[PDB]
Amino acid sequence: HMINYPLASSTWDDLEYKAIQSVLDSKMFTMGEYVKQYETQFAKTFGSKYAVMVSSGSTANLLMIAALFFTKKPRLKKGDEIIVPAVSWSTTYYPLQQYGLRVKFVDIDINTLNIDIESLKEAVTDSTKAILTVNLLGNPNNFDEINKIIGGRDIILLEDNCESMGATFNNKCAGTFGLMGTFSSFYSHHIATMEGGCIVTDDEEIYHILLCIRAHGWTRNLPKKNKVTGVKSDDQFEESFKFVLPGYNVRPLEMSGAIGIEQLKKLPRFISVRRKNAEYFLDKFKDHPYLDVQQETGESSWFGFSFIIKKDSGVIRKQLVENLNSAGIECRPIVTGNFLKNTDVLKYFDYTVHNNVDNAEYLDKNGLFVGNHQIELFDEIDYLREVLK
Amino acid sequence: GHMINYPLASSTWDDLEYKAIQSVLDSKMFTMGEYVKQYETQFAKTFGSKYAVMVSSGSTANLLMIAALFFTKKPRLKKGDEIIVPAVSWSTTYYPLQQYGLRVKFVDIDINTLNIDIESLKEAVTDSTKAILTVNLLGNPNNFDEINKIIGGRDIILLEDNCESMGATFNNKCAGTFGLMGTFSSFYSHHIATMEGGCIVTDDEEIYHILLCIRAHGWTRNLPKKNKVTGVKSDDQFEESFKFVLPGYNVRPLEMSGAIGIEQLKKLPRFISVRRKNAEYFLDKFKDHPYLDVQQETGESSWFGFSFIIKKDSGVIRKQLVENLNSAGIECRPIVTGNFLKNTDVLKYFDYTVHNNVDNAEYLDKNGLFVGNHQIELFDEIDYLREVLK
Ligand SMILES: Cc1ncc(COP(=O)(O)O)c(C(O)O)c1O
Ligand SMILES: Cc1ncc(COP(=O)(O)O)c(C(O)O)c1O
Ligand SMILES: [Mg+2]
Repeated sequence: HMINYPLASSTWDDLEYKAIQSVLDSKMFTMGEYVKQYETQFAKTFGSKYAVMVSSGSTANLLMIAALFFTKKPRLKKGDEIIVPAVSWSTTYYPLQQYGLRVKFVDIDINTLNIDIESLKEAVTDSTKAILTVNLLGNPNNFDEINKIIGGRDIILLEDNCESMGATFNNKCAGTFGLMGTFSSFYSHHIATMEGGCIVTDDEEIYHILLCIRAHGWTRNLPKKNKVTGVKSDDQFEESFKFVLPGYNVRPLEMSGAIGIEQLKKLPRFISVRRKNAEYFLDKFKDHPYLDVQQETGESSWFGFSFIIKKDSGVIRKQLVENLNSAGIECRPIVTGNFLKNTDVLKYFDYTVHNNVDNAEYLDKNGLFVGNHQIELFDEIDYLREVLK
Repeated sequence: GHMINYPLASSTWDDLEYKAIQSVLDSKMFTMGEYVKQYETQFAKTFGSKYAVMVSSGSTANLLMIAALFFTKKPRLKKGDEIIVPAVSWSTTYYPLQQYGLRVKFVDIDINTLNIDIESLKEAVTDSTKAILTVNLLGNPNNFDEINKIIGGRDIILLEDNCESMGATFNNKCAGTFGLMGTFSSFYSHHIATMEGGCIVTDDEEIYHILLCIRAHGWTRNLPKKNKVTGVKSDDQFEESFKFVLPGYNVRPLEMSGAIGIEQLKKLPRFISVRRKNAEYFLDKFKDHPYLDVQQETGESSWFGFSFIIKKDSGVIRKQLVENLNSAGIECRPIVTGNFLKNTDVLKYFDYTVHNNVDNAEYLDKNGLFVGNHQIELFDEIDYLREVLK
């Protein structure tokens, strides 16, 4: 089928192409100046003390988890219990498996698409070591409630903010609530640097650990006085060749950093347009006869538009999809649907399901999603509405 | 702004690579795609392997190489399994082993070749040994014929970290193709450079498909309809496109890297030729050095760079040589990381053992150094080097 209303689009203009050119002219392609400047603007934009740019949102999630094992007083141990929602991207879960964590799956709230608060209440026990929240499709989690659950205990809160860059809750930026928050700059995300991801944090030790684990486990990117090795020697013959933590090579490219700088400047505008489209969309689908929309928490950055076929509406997903496609509208499942359906990969995990994941299953069979862009889509929205009659 | 008479590194690019970048820009398709696929094809063809998988770095190539072994239908490796490694290599040759819960057995190197000591290897191999991860150091291949005699038909997996020896050959066979898998790096200043980049080669189809899956989200999108991981892919796109079967990563390379890579491979043969011609000259000048030993060549090395080990009982202090090189405008480095076993802090995380001792690695650690080799003639530079190292 020929597609006229696509999920994705370009966020770039001449500015980004000019930024690539500068990099080319510099003849310095390895992670450097631009990446650093990008990191600095990144932390500033979102209201976090530190930011570390990585190769992808997936590698951001990887470093996020790994980091916890390397604190002077390790924050995590093999076998520790971590709670996650049943709907998210695959790379939200893999690192948990890769680090030998015990995973506890919690159902989602069918209206918000986020972790079900009532379920979470019950799922958290004395054994819960961390909670890994995911801000789905631009919609932030209700952190106030989440915080009420933790009730001051020593439970780490983490956020995969790969789909909700720019969302806010209580006037605070999503991604900044947790000990760490991850973002993604892959093609067609709120911003795009070809490939790219970021980790934000306010913790200095964690920040130093990240700088180390991102590139070979060395000390080259650490300050003379750092929280990992304390004080770096002055003998570079020695110093430059020391390895202290079991890391990776997940450095981003300088180009991505330079592009990111341009993208960040435009973010306020992107969020604005996306939010205006959302408004229009909600108005148009307000009392839809057989489709429910996502219920907003705080100020969502509306990554895209989800629809859930109403219970006993007798509407069949398959037809809708055909219908949309035939109409030139691109569509997809809501992320990966119920992650628990992936039995082959789950064989590798040490996990458990809290209660049931009835909502996740429902969504899995009755949900779908269409794109939202940083471009006015009023016409596309009128048409979509027309098609979904 | 360096004021350097003899640099460790240099750029390998010309107008061709720049043109290649322009071409991707124009296409507006930045995510791994056609260029990466062409590159992989050319890559496999160039070294004589059936398959090639481009990754974000040589470090992630290594990672996936180890990871793939846990995912074969009949797992090739399991937690606690013993893997042998030489004591001198890059840090990322080691980490994946740790990350996968393997038991690491460090073996000393040969002080002449700088590769794993064959005699010690003989003694190091037991019935518990499940795999041997060889490293072709500084362009120099391992003697696979001897290694092959050591495995002696037992069921031990041979692997290769070929991140420094792209283009080396042994008995008419390309380094990186000897083991079940071989890794390469296209990072700045390697034989070829694509900003950042890595590759895995293999002749095993099942492994190839496992690699395609774990490189990108553990999904099925990059797998053939009929493949070794899932057998046969559904036609239902809303369904098949969002299915995750293996615990992987996102280590894809950028489409730009593949485009640049295509140009570099063309030049590769010339690069190797120039490096070998520099080496022939270097060797002639240093073969009889009074206090420095050079790398003993095995097969046809690709001479990544030039190593030096101070002769025993020479009365020459490394620190002095370095100082001398530096004032002379000659960049020098330790040999790779030197003795990896000296990194006690990081070792704490490992489940390892040392076979016998690492006396050679310790010697090299304290008495070795390296200067660069490039794809440009260095006659004058070598002459100067010899003058400085009087
Ligand atoms: C929730 C989530 N986490 C991680 C993810 C990955 O980021 P990268 O695509 O940049 O690896 C993604 C992305 O959208 O696929 C995601 O949605
Ligand atoms: C032996 C070895 N393995 C892996 C390595 C890493 O490749 P990347 O730097 O592309 O991650 C390297 C590289 O030279 O640092 C290396 O030497
Ligand atoms: Mg000359």
